[PDB]
Amino acid sequence: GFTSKDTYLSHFNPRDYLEKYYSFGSRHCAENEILRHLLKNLFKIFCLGAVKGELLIDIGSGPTIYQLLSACESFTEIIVSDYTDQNLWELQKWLKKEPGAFDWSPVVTYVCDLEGNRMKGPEKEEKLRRAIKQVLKCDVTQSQPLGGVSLPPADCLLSTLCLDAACPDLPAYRTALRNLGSLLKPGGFLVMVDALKSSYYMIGEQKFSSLPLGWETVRDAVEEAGYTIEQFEVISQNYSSTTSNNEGLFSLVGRKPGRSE
Ligand SMILES: Nc1ncnc2c1ncn2[C@@H]1O[C@H](CSCC[C@H](N)C(=O)O)[C@@H](O)[C@H]1O
Ligand SMILES: C[n+]1cccc(C(N)=O)c1
Repeated sequence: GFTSKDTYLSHFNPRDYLEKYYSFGSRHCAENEILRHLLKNLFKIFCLGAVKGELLIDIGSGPTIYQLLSACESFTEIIVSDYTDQNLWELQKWLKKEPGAFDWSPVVTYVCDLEGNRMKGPEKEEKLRRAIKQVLKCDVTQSQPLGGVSLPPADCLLSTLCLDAACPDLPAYRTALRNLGSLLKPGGFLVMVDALKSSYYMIGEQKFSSLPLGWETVRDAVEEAGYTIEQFEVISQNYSSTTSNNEGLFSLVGRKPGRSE
């Protein structure tokens, strides 16, 4: 049935994932086009609006940092987290500037271009490394997703391409949303990106399930979780044939309501 979290542990190859989706090279052209659009939207979200603060927690980061490049302009501290241990190790290779770490330069350069070339690649990378304070295990399915570690409430919760993969059905998706809210202060921002109407994605021969949700369904689930949707955009691009069956992606910004009861 739907991919279990133990299948992630035993099947998810971080370096392979990065090469296939985030190399930003001459192949995987559909994946490149989506990446371009994601970077554009994340730039708008984090640089052009009021999504700023002290602490941002990224949920289901996997081995990627593309989703944090504009964010580090607006947040002093970033916590990254994922369920899959090997993803966390891959991330650490890059954070620690190790030989054989994934080459993020073409992505970094693109983001720097988007932001008006106020800094160069090396400076942007240093800024993000400094911003990333913790690399933690997380499980979105749990009432306490970070295992109940003592952390201040976040000003922003970010999650990219995670919830659809981690939730077998809409009731589970609703639960994951509730679980995430436990980490966010009232007035805080929820920034989410995910595939639309996708029931699977591939990493080579390895297949991983996805919950196919249309944009209206995502809207309704987020609103019913209490969030005022401040921004919502659809990315009309599709992943490569046989790589996924998605029809576009979305990005959104929600604000958690003030405390009442
Ligand atoms: N129950 C769960 N809790 C937290 N993360 C989970 C999870 N189940 C799967 N994941 C993670 O969801 C990720 C999907 S791949 C997404 C990676 C990255 N955020 C990007 O934008 O490309 C994987 O890293 C996987 O480890
Ligand atoms: C590229 N990618 C990564 C994670 C999830 C998906 C999807 N839910 O279809 C796609």
